[PDB]
Amino acid sequence: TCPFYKKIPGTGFTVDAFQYGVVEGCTAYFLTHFHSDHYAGLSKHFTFPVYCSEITGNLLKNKLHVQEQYIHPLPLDTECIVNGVKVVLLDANHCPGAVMILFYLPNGTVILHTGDFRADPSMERSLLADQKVHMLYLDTTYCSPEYTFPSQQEVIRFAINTAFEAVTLNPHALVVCGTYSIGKEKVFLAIADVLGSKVGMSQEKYKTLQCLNIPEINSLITTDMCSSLVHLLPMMQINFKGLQSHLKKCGGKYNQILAFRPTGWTHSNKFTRIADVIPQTKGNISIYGIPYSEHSSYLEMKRFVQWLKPQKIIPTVNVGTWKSRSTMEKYFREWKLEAGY
Ligand code: NI
Repeated sequence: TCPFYKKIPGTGFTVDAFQYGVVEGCTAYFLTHFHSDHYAGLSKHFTFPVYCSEITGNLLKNKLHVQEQYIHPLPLDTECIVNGVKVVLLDANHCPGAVMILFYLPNGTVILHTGDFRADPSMERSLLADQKVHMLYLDTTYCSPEYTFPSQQEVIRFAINTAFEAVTLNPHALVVCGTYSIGKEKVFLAIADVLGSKVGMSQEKYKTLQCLNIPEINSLITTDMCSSLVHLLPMMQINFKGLQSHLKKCGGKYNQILAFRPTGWTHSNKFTRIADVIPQTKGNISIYGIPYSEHSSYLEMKRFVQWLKPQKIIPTVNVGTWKSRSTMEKYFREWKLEAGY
């Protein structure tokens, strides 16, 4: 049954709560973003009202075949009413169409649900500034001090300079970028732009990208593998084996691959600065592991919560073991001591 942490007290609302069948007392289902753990259970057979961003609504319609009559898209940074309750959607700095939701409760309580987010100081100057937030439902994916990572921009700059060099040294080289769902599109679009190329990809992935309201999108992507010097493949195919195989299917247009695997965090974040990164090479194939995260580092999360000063915190990630629950509680206590709220 639907956990307490996916229900908003005093409303008929749930968030990201689609895998329990019909939730008793829910008059509206909110969806923060289009990742499968969050939308799990939604299909053409769903017949209740779903609220979400415009981008998320395009993906539900076109990828999950949710009928249009049940989809209610809302604009961002805009005061809206849903079943008698004032709400605002804000940009979550996560994947395309990902949102945080501010609910203004009839009793005067204000609740912020972050969805999945990567905290940034620009959120300290949004509509969140205007009033006191009482409860925070927090994306706690990396809530532990060992989780450090560079900025998105540092990683992108590295990937650009690395690709430009390789293809200038060898213009018959091919750049490949791993992907598995939406997110991290900036990695491949930024590289394709420095090389002055479109990005080539499968039909399925091209369709997904067409849902994301990217301006000038038709000038940036293609299914033509032969005209194109950046290709996308699934993350699991980014190994020497799978890259050699792919190279054999471009029709003798390229003789080399440089590939990127933008991953979350792994054990080599503690030591290696982005400037120190070197690839694994086998013959005419090179693979770079780059830590491109769409979730808050420990320090980014701590700063955000210390600025916001919520009266109560409810975690939404790593909540299934008592050990994680207990550990996260200890960090929230500390954060509250040190900042005095
Ligand atoms: Ni996500």
